[PDB]
Amino acid sequence: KNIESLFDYSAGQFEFIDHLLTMGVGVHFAALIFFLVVSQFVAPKYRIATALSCIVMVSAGLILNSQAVMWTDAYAYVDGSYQLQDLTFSNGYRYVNWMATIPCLLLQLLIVLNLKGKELFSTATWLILAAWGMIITGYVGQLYEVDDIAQLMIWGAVSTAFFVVMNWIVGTKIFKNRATMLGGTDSTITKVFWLMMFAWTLYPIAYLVPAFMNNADGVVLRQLLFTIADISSKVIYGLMITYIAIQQSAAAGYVPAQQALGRI
Ligand SMILES: *C\C=C(C)/C=C/C=C(C)/C=C/C1=C(C)CCCC1(C)C
Ligand SMILES: CCCCCCCC/C=C\CCCCCCCC(=O)O
Ligand SMILES: CCCCCCCC/C=C\CCCCCCCC(=O)O
Ligand SMILES: [Cl-]
Ligand SMILES: [Cl-]
Repeated sequence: KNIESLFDYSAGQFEFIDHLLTMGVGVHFAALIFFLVVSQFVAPKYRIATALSCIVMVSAGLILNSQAVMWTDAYAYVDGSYQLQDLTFSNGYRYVNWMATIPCLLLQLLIVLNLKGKELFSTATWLILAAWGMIITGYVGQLYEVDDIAQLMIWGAVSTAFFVVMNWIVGTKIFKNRATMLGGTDSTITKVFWLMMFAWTLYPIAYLVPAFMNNADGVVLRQLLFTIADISSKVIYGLMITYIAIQQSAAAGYVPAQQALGRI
């Protein structure tokens, strides 16, 4: 049902996808340890933001590790190339977590934006329904990434509609709550928004490879496209969200944040 199952892979393509995925686990899980140790320097009101990154980290990494083992389970070197065996590989598992890490990333965004109470809950609900819409329509579309390209685009189209609306909610909330943010992070939060827009656009592009490059190299380009999109939407966005939390913590009087920031 997926383009990965259509081709045999050179040893170079197979080894490179395996190393991509394994490199991914390493980063997600090495970042994991960073978000853990620095959480003590984050004020109570922001510490959930760092913790959500830990959840994102382990959510992504467990998936990535699962994909790497499934990659090696599904193919074997036969007659000079890596060929599909009795198990299959697919990316659909990667949408399911997206269902999960995105609430979390939106939520740590909203926390450092100093949203609170009912506006936090009402904003989070709308975002999660809209991010969820993007993901699930997108997921139905790549189900047809072999059998029905026309239904690829239409679902991709529907998902893309959801995408635009979420980034409208996210954008509106950043620029209206820019003013509440402490220690100069009002300048920082706008870079975050643009960082997010870059790596979140990488995924549709990845989604569309079967339509414009339906061959084994396009299978590689996806997994490459996925790796950058993830490193940036999870790991780098995490780190940036964390610097904001610590900086606002220091500006709010949290002495462990003032000391950690001063230590460097
Ligand atoms: C792991 C974290 C994040 C933020 C991943 C996000 C994924 C997307 C923004 C992908 C969206 C899609 C679009 C807009 C249209 C086709 C279907 C996709 C799911 C690939
Ligand atoms: C900031 C995002 C970081 C992404 C790091 C991804 C690592 C990949 C680096 C470049 C790969 C270039 C090597 C070419 C692959 C050879 C493909 C083949 O064997 O046919
Ligand atoms: C298993 C994969 C092989 C590579 C091993 C993992 C290497 C991890 C590489 C560097 C991690 C960089 C992520 C940032 C760590 C937090 C500290 C910081 O940069 O602020
Ligand atoms: Cl506090
Ligand atoms: Cl994830």
